[PDB]
Amino acid sequence: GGSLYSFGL
Repeated sequence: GGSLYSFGL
């Protein structure tokens, strides 16, 4: 996913 950046917390 990576909503925030890459991790997608």
